[PDB]
Amino acid sequence: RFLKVKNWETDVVLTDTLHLKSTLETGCTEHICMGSIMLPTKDQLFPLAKEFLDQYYSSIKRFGSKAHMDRLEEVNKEIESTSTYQLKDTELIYGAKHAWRNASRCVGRIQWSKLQVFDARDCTTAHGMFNYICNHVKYATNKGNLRSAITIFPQRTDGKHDFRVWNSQLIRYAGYKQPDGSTLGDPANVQFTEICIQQGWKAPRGRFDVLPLLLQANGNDPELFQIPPELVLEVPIRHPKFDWFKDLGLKWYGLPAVSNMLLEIGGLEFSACPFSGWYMGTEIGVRDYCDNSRYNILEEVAKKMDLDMRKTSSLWKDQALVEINIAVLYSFQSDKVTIVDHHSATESFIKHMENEYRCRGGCPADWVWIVPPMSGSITPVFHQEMLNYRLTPSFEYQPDPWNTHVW
Amino acid sequence: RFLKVKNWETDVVLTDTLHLKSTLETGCTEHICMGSIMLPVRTKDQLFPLAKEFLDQYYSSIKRFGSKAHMDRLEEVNKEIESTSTYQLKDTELIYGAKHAWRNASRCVGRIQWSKLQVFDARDCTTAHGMFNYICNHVKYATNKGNLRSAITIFPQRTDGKHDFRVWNSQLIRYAGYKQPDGSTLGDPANVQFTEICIQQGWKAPRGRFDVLPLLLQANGNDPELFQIPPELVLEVPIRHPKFDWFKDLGLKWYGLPAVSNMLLEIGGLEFSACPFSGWYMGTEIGVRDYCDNSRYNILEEVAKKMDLDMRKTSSLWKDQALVEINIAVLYSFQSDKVTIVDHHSATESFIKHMENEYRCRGGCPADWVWIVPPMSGSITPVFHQEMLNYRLTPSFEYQPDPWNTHVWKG
Ligand code: HEM
Ligand code: HEM
Ligand SMILES: N#Cc1ccc(CCNCc2ccc3ccc(N)nc3c2)cc1
Ligand SMILES: N#Cc1ccc(CCNCc2ccc3ccc(N)nc3c2)cc1
Ligand SMILES: C[C@H](O)[C@H](O)[C@H]1CNc2nc(N)[nH]c(=O)c2N1
Ligand SMILES: C[C@H](O)[C@H](O)[C@H]1CNc2nc(N)[nH]c(=O)c2N1
Ligand SMILES: [Zn+2]
Repeated sequence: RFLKVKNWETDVVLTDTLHLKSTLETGCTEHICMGSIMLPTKDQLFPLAKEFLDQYYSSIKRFGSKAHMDRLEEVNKEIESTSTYQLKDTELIYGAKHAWRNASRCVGRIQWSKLQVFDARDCTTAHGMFNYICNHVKYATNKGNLRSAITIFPQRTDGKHDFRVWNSQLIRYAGYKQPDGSTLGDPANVQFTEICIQQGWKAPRGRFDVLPLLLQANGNDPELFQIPPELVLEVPIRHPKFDWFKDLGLKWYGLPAVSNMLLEIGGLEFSACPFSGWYMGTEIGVRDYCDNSRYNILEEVAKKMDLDMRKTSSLWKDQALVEINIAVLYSFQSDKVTIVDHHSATESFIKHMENEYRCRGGCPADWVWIVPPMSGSITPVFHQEMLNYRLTPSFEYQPDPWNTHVW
Repeated sequence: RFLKVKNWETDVVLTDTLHLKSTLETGCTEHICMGSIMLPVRTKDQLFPLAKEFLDQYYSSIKRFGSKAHMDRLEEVNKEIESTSTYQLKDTELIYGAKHAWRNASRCVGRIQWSKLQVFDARDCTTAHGMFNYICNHVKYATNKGNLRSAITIFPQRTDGKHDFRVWNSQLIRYAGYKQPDGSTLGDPANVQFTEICIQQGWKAPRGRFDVLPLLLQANGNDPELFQIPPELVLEVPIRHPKFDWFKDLGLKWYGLPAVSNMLLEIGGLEFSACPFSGWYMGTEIGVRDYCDNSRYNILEEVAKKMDLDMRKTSSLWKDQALVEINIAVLYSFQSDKVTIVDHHSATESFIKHMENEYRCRGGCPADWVWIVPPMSGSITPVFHQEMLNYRLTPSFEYQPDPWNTHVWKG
């Protein structure tokens, strides 16, 4: 019941007690581990509120205070009357930071306490949402000196008045299916790119077209908005040794801003809560650029390097993968946009784990997601045992709004 | 209860029914996943169901389930258990058992080969010298002058746990490690503890960077004895790089035959505590882990210097760059010397096919993603994108404590 985790490179052992706080379920059982599976009312509401307020008031050293009981009382009365309740600004901020803190798949969590929270609960319209989102983007981008941020739209009520951002990220490239049978642009976004077209977007049908925003307010139908291009910071990708690399025509955007997740705090659900930090290089260089069902550029790059692609054993894919990832880091650094390599990031996370075990009693971590998609065992996290479990407040996945939406 | 796994690169969806035949525990609960944890004297009471379960499986596989020979065998085993407190496996059952233990090894990427396994029955063995002889033969057969053949040699099963056969080496062939007075380590740091034991037992260490360890063999619960594998049986490969001529001067080599000797083989409730087995290497085992783990030979820096990479910033990915060339060199050297080896692309691609085949013919394939995914270039291999389900089937290979921690010394 008190669990130990070992780092096999350093022999450092940490003891986990935080997992006993855990509430939600993992998908695993005594008979079967599902560690690699991608996706495993008033009476309900009050204990959830209570649990949250308990940890909030504990966090500020007023556990068992009059203010605690008063707030508990006040929220309790409000649930009985209104069937929901509203978070104080302080509670909202604490909740959002802690959702990030609890995100077991996030390697960047050492930054968790430095998050700018934008309260957009006064928003009533998609135009309003757009304004809030442009402000988020400009603030977080900060001319390339990225600052982590979250914008929080009104909470779910009866689920027929949901605020949703239909985009998966605020900034993403379109995907079009060709008559050639192939795919131009980002294959991951073909379906959404269609829905933008079905709703009226004029696609430029290019390789790297910034998608328009599809914004849903108060359960109404979604609307299109173009992010001012001046607010979309992008980085042309060159290699510091290969002059021909610039001719590949690649670029990426500086701001990773996930917009389709569900934020849960004290039993309350925020279905529209776009957040942003900054990239780890492998996200673009390894996954975005080299995944087969994505931009899939390995072959072309390999050819330009004139590698022996006859046999897999030449490790040409591995060679190319490295150089591509060099270029990404080099380009972002050269243009002064915040980015972190997989070595620096995983090393930070180890320090963060140690901080969390020391100061909190543990840290939930999904090894399958924390270990980078390249050079796994030369990063310290590979050798680090981790315990995965679900703490609240949390970020959760939710269905895509088109499968749900009653038009 | 049906269970679906998804490949997110191909959208291929597979349905697992095999997990229903699972008994052993994962270490996981509904409240916690221990998927990345490295490591999460039996009574006749608990022994017969295990025998029956095994024999039921065996006789199904040969399509004689419920036959008179099936029934008689259960009867025979039953009586032999209640008379002698244990039972002996037929040769056929032993072979079936060994192959299925490999087939069930969720952490093994090489399982496409599971049905090709040369089983050596060493259950008539009684002494350490006898173990040495069996092991020498295993090494010669499996090596086959570079054309490696998978094999396992199986020594007598545990009885009262006081007469265990154990091979004290973690692998039949492995390099010594020597801790120096200055804190540095000469040779393989992973083997410092075992090296020290050998030396204590009388081994005269050459004290070099690549000294092949002696065998330390324990028969029938007696104190272990030292033997030297004939050098002419130990196939080694000098590591050079196809374009970098200085790479040879690093002085690296490795042995050809990966042969794990410290695991426990469970078949029908019986425990085989000495069952060394061997296949062939995936390149990354040597080029990534053995050479590049900070706690192993740790050659990244010296290699990086020789390539003249920017080693001042990690964001140059000098480590990633040097890792690739080293792994190229390992593969190149083995292929050049015609010693069997497989790259991580080939191996993982084969595993996917094996896994799909297992789902179709067997109803599932238990697999440990954390272990199956190679330690470099993870997502450019197809296994990264494959959801897997991990669970325990018997027969199986299990870990067991190191014998020096448990052994009762005779003197
Ligand atoms: C500031 C620098 C940050 C870095 C370097 C970073 C790094 C990462 C990386 C590499 C992943 C894996 C994502 C993937 O492979 O698709 C991830 C996941 C995640 N991150 Fe972070 N992150 C940062 C900031 C943030 C912030 C500000 C939040 C929220 C407030 C956050 C919440 C999450 C969540 C919930 C996941 C899980 C993603 C999922 O389940 O789909 N991260 N992070
Ligand atoms: C024929 C070529 C083979 C290849 C390429 C191969 C590949 C591998 C690799 C790369 C690992 C991971 C080991 C590590 O990283 O420490 C592994 C694990 C394992 N293999 Fe295979 N293998 C082969 C044959 C065999 C055979 C013949 C057996 C037994 C009859 C076997 C049983 C196992 C078991 C039980 C593990 C788990 C290791 C552990 O838990 O420590 N493999 N294999
Ligand atoms: N199909 C699919 C499919 C693929 C990936 C994911 C998870 C994507 N998470 C992206 C994500 C989330 C948060 C992040 C925070 C920071 C950062 N640099 N990248 C981040 C990236 C889900 C479904
Ligand atoms: N400390 C430690 C520690 C390090 C490694 C392991 C597991 C090692 N597994 C080695 C292993 C086992 C079976 C194999 C089969 C074939 C092959 N090529 N390599 C194989 C390699 C456990 C504890
Ligand atoms: C099948 C497997 O769960 C899937 O490919 C996971 C593996 N680990 C990952 N890790 C990160 N960081 N991001 C991912 O998308 C994935 N995908
Ligand atoms: C802590 C973690 O489970 C440990 O480093 C594992 C990770 N995956 C592995 N995978 C393989 N094949 N071999 C290993 O030794 C390990 N080590
Ligand atoms: Zn699990």
